[PDB]
Amino acid sequence: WTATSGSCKGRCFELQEVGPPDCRCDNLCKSYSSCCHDFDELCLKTARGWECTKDRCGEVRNEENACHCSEDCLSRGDCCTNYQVVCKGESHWVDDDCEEIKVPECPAGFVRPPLIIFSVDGFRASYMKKGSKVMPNIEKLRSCGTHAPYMRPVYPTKTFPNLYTLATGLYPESHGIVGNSMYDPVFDASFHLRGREKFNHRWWGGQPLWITATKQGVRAGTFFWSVSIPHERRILTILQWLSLPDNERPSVYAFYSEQPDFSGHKYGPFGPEMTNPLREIDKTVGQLMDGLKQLRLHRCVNVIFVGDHGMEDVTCDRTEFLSNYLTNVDDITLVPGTLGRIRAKSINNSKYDPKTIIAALTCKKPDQHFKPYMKQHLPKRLHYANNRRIEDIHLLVDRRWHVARKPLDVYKKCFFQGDHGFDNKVNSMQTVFVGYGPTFKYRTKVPPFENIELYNVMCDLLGLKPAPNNGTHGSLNHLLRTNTFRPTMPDEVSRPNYPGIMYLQSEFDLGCTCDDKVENKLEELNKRLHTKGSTKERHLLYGRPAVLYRTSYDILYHTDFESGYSEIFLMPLWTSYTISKQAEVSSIPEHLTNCVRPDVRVSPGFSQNCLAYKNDKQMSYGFLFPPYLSSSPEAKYDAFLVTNMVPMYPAFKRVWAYFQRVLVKKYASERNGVNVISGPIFDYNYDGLRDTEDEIKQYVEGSSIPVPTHYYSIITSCLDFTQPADKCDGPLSVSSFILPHRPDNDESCNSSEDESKWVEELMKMHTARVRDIEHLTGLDFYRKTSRSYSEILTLKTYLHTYESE
Ligand SMILES: *[C@@H]1O[C@H](CO)[C@@H](O[C@@H]2O[C@H](CO)[C@@H](O[C@@H]3O[C@H](CO[C@H]4O[C@H](CO)[C@@H](O)[C@H](O[C@H]5O[C@H](CO)[C@@H](O)[C@H](O)[C@@H]5O[C@H]5O[C@H](CO)[C@@H](O)[C@H](O)[C@@H]5O)[C@@H]4O)[C@@H](O)[C@H](O[C@H]4O[C@H](CO)[C@@H](O)[C@H](O)[C@@H]4O[C@H]4O[C@H](CO)[C@@H](O)[C@H](O)[C@@H]4O)[C@@H]3O)[C@H](O)[C@H]2NC(C)=O)[C@H](O)[C@H]1NC(C)=O
Ligand SMILES: Cc1nnn(Cc2cc(C(F)(F)F)ccc2CCC(=O)N2CCC(Sc3ccc(C(=O)O)cc3F)CC2)n1
Ligand SMILES: [Ca+2]
Ligand SMILES: [Ca+2]
Ligand code: NA
Ligand code: NA
Ligand SMILES: [Zn+2]
Repeated sequence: WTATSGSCKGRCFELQEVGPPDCRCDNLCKSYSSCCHDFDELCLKTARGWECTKDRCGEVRNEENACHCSEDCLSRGDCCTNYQVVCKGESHWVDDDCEEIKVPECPAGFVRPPLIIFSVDGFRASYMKKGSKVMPNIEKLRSCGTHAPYMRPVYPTKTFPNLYTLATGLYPESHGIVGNSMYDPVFDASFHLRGREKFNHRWWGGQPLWITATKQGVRAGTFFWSVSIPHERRILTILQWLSLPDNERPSVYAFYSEQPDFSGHKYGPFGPEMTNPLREIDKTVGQLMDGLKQLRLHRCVNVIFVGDHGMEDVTCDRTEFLSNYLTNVDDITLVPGTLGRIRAKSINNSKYDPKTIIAALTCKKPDQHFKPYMKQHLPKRLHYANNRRIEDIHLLVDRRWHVARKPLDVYKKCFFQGDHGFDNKVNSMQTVFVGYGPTFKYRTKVPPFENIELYNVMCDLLGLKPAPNNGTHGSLNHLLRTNTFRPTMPDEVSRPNYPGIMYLQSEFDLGCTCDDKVENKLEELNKRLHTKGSTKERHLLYGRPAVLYRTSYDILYHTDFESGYSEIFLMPLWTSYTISKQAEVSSIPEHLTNCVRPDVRVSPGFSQNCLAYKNDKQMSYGFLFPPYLSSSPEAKYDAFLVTNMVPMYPAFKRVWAYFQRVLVKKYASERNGVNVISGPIFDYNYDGLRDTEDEIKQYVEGSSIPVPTHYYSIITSCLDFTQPADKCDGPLSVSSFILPHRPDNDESCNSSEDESKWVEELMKMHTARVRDIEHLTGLDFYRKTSRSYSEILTLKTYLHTYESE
């Protein structure tokens, strides 16, 4: 029910939403069918349009008009945005030269610079270059403000997940808006772009910026806008709220445009029809900036121009149909389109088998334009698993394609030429960021960054303490002139032990063998020194990583590598080594093929054993420091220590061996040395966070040796590649990966070929940020460098994407 016979007289666009059955006058009343009878008449005036003309200047106030050109309009806060231009000889904001805003220049009574978020739907990153001739206001904001060449959205690259990520700083898996369409099974219920289910608060987790603001006594504009409210009226509403008395005026506001997405879907991203929607958005920006300048707020407000995602060319004819792969196509439900999510059609079906569905979708057609995944096997960089609303089965769809269940779904639903939702590293999905105002920097380009980082920055902009989120606070401090948060390194929780030689060979019964009985004072002191850490400055270039949880571990030094060896997990948490440009690759000699050697620094009781590997018919082993990159035949014996061994499926060993034998050396050649930190990851509950011991679901048969879910490496060099990795005076360059530790290579359809035709492609897919690895390991890297901590935080969020320009 609604008693819609109350009135909006004096309540147009009211900020506190009033409860049923009392009728509403706020910017969402239309979307609830709850607006008072007179809302349109009073609050949605349109008479005489949106611009002052010469003839209207000085006019007698007529309250019927949509906006005013009368002499009392500035004081009333309701002039047309162009009033001062037409009626007082002023210039449009866009026509003014840009002048640095060194301090906020605000009217009396302003406690802080307001923040206005100008959000645009489907605003692809390259529009900034390609549409620049038709977007003069946007292009001024961009060149005079702070801007990134692009901003990375979250996956899926859809509207609802990305807007709510912008608002909360959280991955969709955490905030719960995991798609524009979703089914939740604990509610039992379905969320869609249509209908009322999307209004229940129970879908929406986390704490969005407007709630953060309100909880800490910073008043917020209502961010959402009903679709029928035109853009000119949204802008005039924001400008009116900005004229409220000090005690009633919000400090944070949002505008939202449905364009250019709406047109992009119809015409493709660069369709000739796209020029006008870009013109119109720029005009609206101009309205806002002119309106701010009238209110003397244009050198006071911080403005963010931000997109949710980009837009790709997609047409009906590029659709893959599941009914071409499965027999049982009516036993499933598919969430279709630029991603696929599959679940059973019924939970009273015991005859449902995810394994058979995956196998039927795997490498079945030679050009196949999607790949299936169990959600826990998706690239960890997507962070797209830890929610009951994300189906176990996922299809990652090739850019430019769709997936559907049956042909009937595509003709009983060609309409469209653009779409989005693909992998968030795809160039066409990238979107935009510009920050302009006193708190942002002046004429400053910043590197591309992820949208999950902006919540922290918006909180900094408003003097708010951010709710717990997935940004790395400090990583975007380089966007800001002032208001920077001062981050600090997390304290180390566990200090390492530094064991010496404590055990005789015969104390071990590990079932291991090595042909190493081969016998000098010169070289005897020297190797003692290597075991005590004399080469450590070379192999540990950025300090040892800090362990941020309570555990028992040892530092082990060697000629060619250093490691942090966990007595709980029976393997290194990390292994660090430097490979110069000049370093040589060698083979594992024949006599040392199955060599594994007890480590006399580490008790038999805290060691792995070879017998378990022998008995485990599925599980083999590999090494963290590669025997192939030993500095000398003598140092090579160190690589076969039981403390350098890790469990590896034979299928995975093909990937690992190629990485260690070929790719490390290539990277060292190309980057003028690299430092590598490699290690295991355990994420059996796929929450993106380090597992505790008691969460491990798989051990090497008959042992306490836990099986990693993944293996990482972080590969660091000098950004200035004329300087070698081990003598770099300036900023660093990093690429990292998190490889799934899988007993098959079904993910790689070309895996029957030589590793040179597929391994590197796989690794690229599983590119990661350092920060991802930190969450997964409880380690903190880059503790000892010459660089500022904010710069290091930026480095740790970097993702190497492998896309062209
Ligand atoms: C990205 O950033 C986010 C935010 O920082 C990180 O997510 C956090 O991770 C924490 C650890 O996983 C997690 O902490 C747990 O919180 C439990 C209480 O949570 C409620 O309250 C908070 C605060 O207001 C709220 O945010 C939560 O919101 C979630 O759940 C609602 C629905 O209830 C959703 O609407 C919402 O979207 C959100 O869902 C997401 O998180 C939940 C889990 O919280 C997932 O299941 C969802 O899939 C979804 O992703 C909650 O409303 C608290 O009970 C936990 O405490 C247990 O563990 C501790 C460990 O020390 C132990 O002391 C206790 O024994 C306790 O265990 C007891 O309960 C167990 C479970 O029933 C039981 O097994 C035991 O036997 C015991 O009885 C824990 O502290 C935190 O809530 C989330 N926050 C969010 C917002 O997601 C995320 O990790 C970051 N990601 C990366 C990759 O870094
Ligand atoms: C989605 C989403 N998540 N967060 N936002 C707000 C947002 C955040 C940001 C920022 F700063 F973060 F970048 C910028 C702009 C907005 C407004 C989005 C908007 O006016 N829109 C038009 C209505 C549609 S439909 C709809 C209506 C009501 C509700 C509700 O109250 O539950 C939910 C709904 F999905 C939604 C989009 N939108
Ligand atoms: Ca969108
Ligand atoms: Ca985990
Ligand atoms: Na084995
Ligand atoms: Na394969
Ligand atoms: Zn769209």
